[PDB]
Amino acid sequence: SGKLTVITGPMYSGKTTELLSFVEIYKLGKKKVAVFKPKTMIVSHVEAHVIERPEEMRKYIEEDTRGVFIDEVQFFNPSLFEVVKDLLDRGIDVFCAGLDLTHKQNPFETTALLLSLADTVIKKKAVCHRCGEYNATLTLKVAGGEEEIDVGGQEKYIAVCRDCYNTLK
Amino acid sequence: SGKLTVITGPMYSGKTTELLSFVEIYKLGKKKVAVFKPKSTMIVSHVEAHVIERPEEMRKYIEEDTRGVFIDEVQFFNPSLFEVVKDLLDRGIDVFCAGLDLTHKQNPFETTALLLSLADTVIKKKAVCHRCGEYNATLTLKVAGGEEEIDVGGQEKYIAVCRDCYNTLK
Amino acid sequence: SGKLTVITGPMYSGKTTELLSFVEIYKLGKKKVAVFKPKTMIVSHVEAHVIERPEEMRKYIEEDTRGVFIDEVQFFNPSLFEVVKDLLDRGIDVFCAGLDLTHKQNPFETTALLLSLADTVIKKKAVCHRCGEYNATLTLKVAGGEEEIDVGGQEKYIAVCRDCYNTLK
Amino acid sequence: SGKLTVITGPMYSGKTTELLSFVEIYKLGKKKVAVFKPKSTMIVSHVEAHVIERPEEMRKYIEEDTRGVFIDEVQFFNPSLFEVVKDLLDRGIDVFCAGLDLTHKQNPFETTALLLSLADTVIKKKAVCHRCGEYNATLTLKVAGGEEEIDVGGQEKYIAVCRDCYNTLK
Ligand SMILES: Nc1ncnc2c1ncn2[C@@H]1O[C@H](COP(=O)(O)OP(=O)(O)NP(=O)(O)O)[C@@H](O)[C@H]1O
Ligand SMILES: Nc1ncnc2c1ncn2[C@@H]1O[C@H](COP(=O)(O)OP(=O)(O)NP(=O)(O)O)[C@@H](O)[C@H]1O
Ligand SMILES: Nc1ncnc2c1ncn2[C@@H]1O[C@H](COP(=O)(O)OP(=O)(O)O)[C@@H](O)[C@H]1O
Ligand SMILES: Nc1ncnc2c1ncn2[C@@H]1O[C@H](COP(=O)(O)OP(=O)(O)O)[C@@H](O)[C@H]1O
Ligand SMILES: Cc1cn([C@H]2C[C@H](O)[C@@H](COP(=O)(O)O)O2)c(=O)[nH]c1=O
Ligand SMILES: Cc1cn([C@H]2C[C@H](O)[C@@H](COP(=O)(O)O)O2)c(=O)[nH]c1=O
Ligand SMILES: Cc1cn([C@H]2C[C@H](O)[C@@H](CO)O2)c(=O)[nH]c1=O
Ligand SMILES: Cc1cn([C@H]2C[C@H](O)[C@@H](CO)O2)c(=O)[nH]c1=O
Ligand SMILES: [Mg+2]
Ligand SMILES: [Mg+2]
Ligand SMILES: [Mg+2]
Ligand SMILES: [Mg+2]
Ligand SMILES: [Zn+2]
Ligand SMILES: [Zn+2]
Ligand SMILES: [Zn+2]
Ligand SMILES: [Zn+2]
Repeated sequence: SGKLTVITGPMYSGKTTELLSFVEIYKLGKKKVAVFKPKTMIVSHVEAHVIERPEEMRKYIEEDTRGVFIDEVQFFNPSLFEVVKDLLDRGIDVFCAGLDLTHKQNPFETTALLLSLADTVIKKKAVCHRCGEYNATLTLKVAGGEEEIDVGGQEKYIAVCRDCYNTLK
Repeated sequence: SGKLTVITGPMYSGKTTELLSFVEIYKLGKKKVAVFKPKSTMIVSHVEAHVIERPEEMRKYIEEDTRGVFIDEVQFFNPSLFEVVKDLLDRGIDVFCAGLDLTHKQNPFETTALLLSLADTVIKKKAVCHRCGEYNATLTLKVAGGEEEIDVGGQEKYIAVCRDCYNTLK
Repeated sequence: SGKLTVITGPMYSGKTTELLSFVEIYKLGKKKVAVFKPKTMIVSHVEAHVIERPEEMRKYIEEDTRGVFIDEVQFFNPSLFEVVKDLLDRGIDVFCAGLDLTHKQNPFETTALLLSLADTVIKKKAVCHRCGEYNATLTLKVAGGEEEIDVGGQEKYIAVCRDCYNTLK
Repeated sequence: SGKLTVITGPMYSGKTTELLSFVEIYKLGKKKVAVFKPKSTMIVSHVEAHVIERPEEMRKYIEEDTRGVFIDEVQFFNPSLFEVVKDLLDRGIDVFCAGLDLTHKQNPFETTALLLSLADTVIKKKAVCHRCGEYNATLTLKVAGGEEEIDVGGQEKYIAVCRDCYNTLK
């Protein structure tokens, strides 16, 4: 059967970098891959199919696809759980990267569902913006409104450890 | 801050055994622990626990010098457990939670899913597949009783299987 | 091919307990195992063949042996490296537990050689006898002479973290 | 105390890439680092380093506020590296070492073996097997040049293989 590996953690924790490392491993082994991002390059702080609904993946999966790679999974509809389950049942390995928690420390539900299904969970850490320790597990929003769905980078979000998050809040 | 470690996997994967290992570690270090299970008193694998109905009941048993909180069968607790645990971590208390990730129908257990999202560390445990004997079982399959997803029981009702064996047997 | 897993760390770090957990996994799967200790029970703080030389293992390995489990590997002749390599080549998984360092912080050479060969290395920690933190990586000798080969338990050896070791020395 | 992390595996397993990742982590935290390679200056994967012949030469480049020491290609350093590293750990400096565990003939590299024994954490990396394409290569096989076990080189001389493929090709 296919195995599901979920790579999660706060922003800047190396989730996309790890995901791309896995893509490279499959490519080096001459295994066909399909790479997806929500609505073209997967960029760290490769080319992907940009899709809206998880079900669109099926358009781009071939008989000999061995691995499916999905970035920013927190932005996908939770139906991604059942789509992934079906890929695993068909012998296709799946690798997902995404945020575990919003900047308000609420779960991203799609990520949470995938963590449930995962054969392996890799929790990544970032360097804390405040204290410089390699212990950041949260993201804090420093600009924009309070919205939990709000695309952005270092102008809007910083990685912090739990103590620094509580101090700053 | 406290760290949250979530130990998950199918039945018979050693989740409770691992949880009790960490209890032992804290006890050897003369660190105060609080141990909980959902509503008898014995946390026993295939230690004494406070048997509680609701996550909000944990506060009564958490003293000022509690260093670790240990919770088994977390799939059966109300999802309010998420904010309770977050508060403990903010106060510097380490939390260890053991529970099933998936029902026998491969639906997520909500509370476990939420705690996986808050976790600093996730330990996915495997079991031996009842069918092929490999150490690759990640799922539980229900072999007796009804189709119900909430149904307490052991070997008389559930086996651990790998994905391929689960699909084959279904 | 067989895979080699080495479980190492100071005394009281759970190495035998982990080794026995692996034995149980193979037994539950109805896979034949062969279990060895140096010169009858493997006891944590199962029955084993007590042997002197690593080459004696071959007397007790059968065509359908799937796993070989060796405790206290630090006490075996370094020829255990080549014996293990041959088992792996034959498709037999090998699990070794043993101390990485003496109480003088010198390497146990047999363990070191096996760490080199290992597919997976599990470093176990103990609770520090002095500070109570789960950070003990060393063993300190508190009775007996200075000998590095000296069988014993808690009457002779304690597990300590590096800072506590240096403080106590 | 400082902790020692040893990153090992066959060629092309990402050892240097992982080592440089940890360098980056310390640099982002504004922690002083010292980076070494055996005797040009660039540590480059398949950052600037001090190129040194002997482990005893590291002391010159370690300042009072050095937080991390990073060492690549440790298999080529004298086994005296063991006591040098032990001393750094005793002084509170974290050490990260990357190196091969085994020669192409499957003999242990002595210095790597000693550091594996001192390590707090061992990361075994794999490569893609040149023969079967699976992510299961743990060995290096020499495909050109002589039988020598000390022979600097890359893809023109060495491939990564799994155990079964190594045995088959031999
Ligand atoms: N606070 C930080 N900690 C660690 N690395 C950082 C930090 N800020 C920037 N970086 C850089 O970010 C890289 C990781 O980038 P990447 O793999 O894109 O992370 P990510 O987890 O995908 N982030 P995101 O997509 O925003 O949720 C690191 O290798 C660093 O170069
Ligand atoms: N300092 C300590 N830290 C952790 N556990 C300890 C300590 N002292 C005693 N124990 C107990 O020891 C058990 C681990 O025993 P075991 O699996 O035999 O360890 P080991 O690493 O094999 N020791 P050794 O064979 O002496 O090299 C733990 O589960 C505890 O019950
Ligand atoms: N299929 C199986 N795989 C592994 N262990 C099993 C299996 N069936 C029974 N066991 C026994 O169950 C123990 C694990 O029990 P436990 O820690 O209570 O697991 P969990 O809390 O995950 O159900 C094992 O050590 C073993 O003795
Ligand atoms: N057989 C292989 N397996 C994996 N990666 C390989 C292989 N051959 C070449 N590469 C490339 O080598 C990179 C790893 O290089 P590097 O970090 O310098 O490894 P090491 O220091 O272990 O030799 C991979 O990311 C990949 O780009
Ligand atoms: C798989 C599964 C288990 N259970 C119960 C059976 C056990 O009482 C408990 C799991 O025990 P365990 O994870 O310690 O082995 O959960 C359900 O109620 N529904 C399910 O779908
Ligand atoms: C496998 C092997 C590599 N080497 C050299 C080749 C490379 O120069 C270096 C390993 O590089 P790497 O581990 O960064 O890929 O070691 C030997 O000298 N002897 C050997 O047996
Ligand atoms: C932390 C956080 C990030 N994001 C976005 C910012 C980035 O575009 C992406 C993480 O790479 O997710 C949110 O939309 N909500 C959040 O709460
Ligand atoms: C730490 C240490 C333990 N031992 C012995 C004590 C125990 O009998 C065994 C570890 O379980 O190894 C030594 O012989 N030398 C040492 O340096
Ligand atoms: Mg990203
Ligand atoms: Mg249990
Ligand atoms: Mg032992
Ligand atoms: Mg390299
Ligand atoms: Zn911080
Ligand atoms: Zn099976
Ligand atoms: Zn200590
Ligand atoms: Zn191969």
